[PDB]
Amino acid sequence: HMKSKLPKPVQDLIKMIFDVESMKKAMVEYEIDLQKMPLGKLSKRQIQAAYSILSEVQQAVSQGSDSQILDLSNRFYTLIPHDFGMKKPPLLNNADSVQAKAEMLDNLLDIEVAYSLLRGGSDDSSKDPIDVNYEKLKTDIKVVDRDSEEAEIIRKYVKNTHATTHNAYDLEVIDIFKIEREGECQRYKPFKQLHNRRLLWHGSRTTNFAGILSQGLRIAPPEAPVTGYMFGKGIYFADMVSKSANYCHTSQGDPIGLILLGEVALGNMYELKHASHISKLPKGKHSVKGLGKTTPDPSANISLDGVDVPLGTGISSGVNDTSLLYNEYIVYDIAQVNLKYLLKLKFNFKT
Ligand SMILES: CCCN1CCN(C(=O)c2cc(Cn3c(=O)[nH]c(=O)c4ccccc43)ccc2F)CC1=O
Repeated sequence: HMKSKLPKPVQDLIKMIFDVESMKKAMVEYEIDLQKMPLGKLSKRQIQAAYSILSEVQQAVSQGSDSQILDLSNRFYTLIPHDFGMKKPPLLNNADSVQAKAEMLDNLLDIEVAYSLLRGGSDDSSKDPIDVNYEKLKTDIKVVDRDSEEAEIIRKYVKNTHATTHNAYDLEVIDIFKIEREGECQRYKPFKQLHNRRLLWHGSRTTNFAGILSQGLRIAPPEAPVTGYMFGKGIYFADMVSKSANYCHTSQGDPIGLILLGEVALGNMYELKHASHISKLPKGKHSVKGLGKTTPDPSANISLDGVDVPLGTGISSGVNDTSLLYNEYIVYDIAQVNLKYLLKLKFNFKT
């Protein structure tokens, strides 16, 4: 084939995110039986139906029996086959079970998008599959120059906001990409001048990124159990890089991760200390801020293309009896996010 003119960093990004074996590896990490639910038999209606049963399990837990729970639990495993041999699988009888399974289904949604791009489309041997898969993302991806100002600011954001409690690893930035999802700037127009626009982190596993770049960061569907998400069903960001980087789920056996920086239109924040599984914001609010005990030093906020970058070292916020060690930001309308960068990260595990 004609060999692809894309920058090498862009080619390795495309290799990573469309890797079929990585998708499978993620699935067996969630204890899915690939013999019964292979990557190709995954579909949206199966994932949604599973979400609903998980909403049934949520209902039965909120009103307290291991007798009547058993039936709902089994119905879940019926829709998403798990790898337990001749079994009796573990009972899904608590809030932790619901959170953990909702998170798995979130990932399956993104994996199904990635695989549907791969199996949709055309076959032409004379094109480099790298170029072919790139086009499927409908996302302009450029390499940001190491010596630019934007690169310096980004590396400082990474350098300054790694929490002491996440010190089992550190981060080097391998590549910085500037990204522009088709139509996202247009979608963002209503919020582009809103106050309190902040450049924030969103980490995810590499097997979700094809989904993210083609479909954007998204709201979990109606069927998903609201109780599975600490501040309900929205799009979550952090101001501490390590808090987001934990969601990459890197390890000693695959240490390269991907993390986003999005411009988030937060406006009037509904400030919370503890879990609130809301399905709408109070009138007049545009976002939830989950209040951390620690925050980037607000005096070291810097501006990048008119957007605040909270890149100060972590200090005490002053908030007292909070569930959150660090800040968290949630929006509930997809149009409040404009994705700006994508970093490839090297994780040095010190353990
Ligand atoms: C439903 C499609 C896939 N999906 C999964 C849900 N989602 C989220 O942003 C989300 C993400 C998380 C977990 N999470 C996360 O995965 N990455 C983060 O950087 C993060 C930062 C602060 C708090 C949570 C974070 C929890 C609940 C969520 F709703 C956006 C999203 O598009």
